[PDB]
Amino acid sequence: TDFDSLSGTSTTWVNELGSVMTIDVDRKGGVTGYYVNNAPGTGCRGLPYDLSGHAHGSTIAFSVVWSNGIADCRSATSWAGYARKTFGGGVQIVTQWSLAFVGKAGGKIETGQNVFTYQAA
Amino acid sequence: TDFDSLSGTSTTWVNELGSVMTIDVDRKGGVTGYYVNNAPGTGCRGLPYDLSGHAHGSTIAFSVVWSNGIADCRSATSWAGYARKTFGGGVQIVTQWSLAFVGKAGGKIETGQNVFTYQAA
Ligand SMILES: O=C(O)CCCC[C@@H]1SC[C@@H]2NC(=O)N[C@@H]21
Ligand SMILES: O=C(O)CCCC[C@@H]1SC[C@@H]2NC(=O)N[C@@H]21
Repeated sequence: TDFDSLSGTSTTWVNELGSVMTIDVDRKGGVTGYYVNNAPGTGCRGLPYDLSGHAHGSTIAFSVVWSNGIADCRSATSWAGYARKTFGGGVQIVTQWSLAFVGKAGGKIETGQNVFTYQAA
Repeated sequence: TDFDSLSGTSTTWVNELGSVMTIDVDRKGGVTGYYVNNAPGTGCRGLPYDLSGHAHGSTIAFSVVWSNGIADCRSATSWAGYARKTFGGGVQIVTQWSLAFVGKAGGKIETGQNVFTYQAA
């Protein structure tokens, strides 16, 4: 049951920093939906943000720009990951992210691991 | 130092590996176009692959699924990066990338840096 199995479904996922995204995969592989950041010590929290990417086979890549006309953290994030089933029936998306912002001293780029865990209705 | 200044413009970018991308940035700051991989020791080379993400201000994040109806590397790369003016009034995109794939051993993710330089026609 790897990514093809989400052709035309909403699915919600949640990471270890509390951030929650709901992604809409279409038959052609295209990902869209909203990302809600709750990672401590960060901006643009508790508000949904347009994400967009593309899943195929066992891999998904997706991107959030942290601007939505409500709060603008002047920065963008992209995740790349692989779907992985968990002991008991569950599934995760293990990912690496990169985060580009620009401040006073010019541009910076943080990177980290993010493991998203399927949540059911 | 602004992707906002790239609206309804198609623009070509190369990086230190010689990979090339043409990106189209709509009025809404949304991003589309082709990526051509040229990285030695990788798959899926010299063929265009769709890319998509969003640009706002001096930050962009975009994503490529490495399947295009020609060659399937069964992997997905996502970049996030800022715009950085160069001497001579040039513009470059500094970027951090994550490439996720399923190999014999299961599920790996590699990361790394990539600088893309604007090439006018
Ligand atoms: O600081 C900002 O510019 C706002 C966005 C912060 C989001 C980062 S993306 C990496 C990490 N994982 C999350 O879910 N949130 C933080
Ligand atoms: O290896 C694969 O499965 C497909 C090719 C990946 C190309 C990578 S993406 C990261 C780096 N940046 C490039 O311009 N090319 C390589």
